[PDB]
Amino acid sequence: AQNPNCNIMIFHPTKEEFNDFDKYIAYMESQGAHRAGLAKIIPPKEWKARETYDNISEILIATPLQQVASGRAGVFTQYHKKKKAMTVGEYRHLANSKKYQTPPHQNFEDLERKYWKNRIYNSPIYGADISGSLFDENTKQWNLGHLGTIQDLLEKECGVVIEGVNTPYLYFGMWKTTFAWHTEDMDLYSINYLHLGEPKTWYVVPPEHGQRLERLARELFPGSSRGCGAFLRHKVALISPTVLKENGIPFNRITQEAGEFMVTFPYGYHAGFNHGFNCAEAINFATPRWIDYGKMASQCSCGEARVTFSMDAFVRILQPERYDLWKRGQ
Ligand code: NA
Ligand SMILES: [Zn+2]
Repeated sequence: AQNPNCNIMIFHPTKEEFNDFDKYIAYMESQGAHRAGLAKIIPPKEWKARETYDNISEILIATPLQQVASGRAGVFTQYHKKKKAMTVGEYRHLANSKKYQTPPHQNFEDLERKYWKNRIYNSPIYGADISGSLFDENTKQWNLGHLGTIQDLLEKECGVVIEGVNTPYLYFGMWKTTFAWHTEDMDLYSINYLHLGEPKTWYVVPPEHGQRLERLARELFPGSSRGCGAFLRHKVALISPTVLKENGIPFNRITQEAGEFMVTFPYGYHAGFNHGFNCAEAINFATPRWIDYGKMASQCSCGEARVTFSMDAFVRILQPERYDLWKRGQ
C-alpha cells in the first residue's frame, strides 16, 4: 500500500499533467496522497491564477468575523462575533495595523510557537465564505470556478438529478486567523488556492484515524459533546499540536505559501492558522471515491451547524434515514 505512514505529499505537475484536474487527483491517490488527508500541489512555472492582484481592494467583506477564544492556550473554542462591513482595502489596512500585524519571527516554526502560546489572548478578524472567485476567466487549468459540480458527480455516479449549485468562496485572513478542527460538509474533498499574501499553516489527521481525534475532542470539550454527537461540525474547537502529541493522536503539519494549492481528502480532519494578511479561494468537490464517505458522514442535527441548501440533496439521497432529523436541525 502506498504512503503507509500517511505523510503529507507534495506534487509538482508538469503543464501537461495540469491539463486534467480529475485525472491528476486520481494520480495523486494512486501514490497514496489521500492517506495523509491533505496534499500540496505546486502549479507548473508556466501557470498563473490571474495577471495581477492590483485591483481587489473594492471587494466587500459584508460581515467580517472577530474570532474570540475561550479556554486554555492549547485547548480552546472560538466564537464568531459579527463586525461592520469593510472593503478588502480597509481589511488589509487593519491586518497590517500594530494591533493585528504579524510579530517579528525567525521562521515558520518560531511563528507556530508564538501562535499556540498567544492566540487565545487576541481576537483576530477575518472575512469568511465570501461567494466569489479571483481566477481569471481565461485561466483554463485548475480554475476553482470552472470545476465540475458535486451535483453532476452524484448524477453521473448514482443516476439521480438533484438541485443545487457548487461555487467557490473567498477568505481574507490576518495573523492568528484560525480554522477549527473539521472535515468538509458531507466529508467532501476541498481545494484551497492561496492567491496572495502571507502563509497558512495546516494540521491534518489521516482519514483512517479520524475517530481518534473525535474521541479526544469528546474528552476535551465534554459540554459540547453532550450537546451534539457531531459537535466538530460546529467548527469551533481547537487542539494544539502539543496536546495532540501528548494524547498520541496521529497528525501532520505543513505550511502553504502564496501560489500553492492544498487538497483535503474525504474525512481528513484539518485545522490551521494564517501568518498575516492573505487571500485564499476554496471550493468543495467530489470524485467517485467520495460517494462511500458521503453515505457515512456524521451529521449535526442540533441546529448549530448551518450549511447551504445544496447539502439538503446530499443528505436526502445519500442518507435518507438521517434526513428528517437533520432537516429539523436546519
Ligand atoms: Na476545510
Ligand atoms: Zn450540532
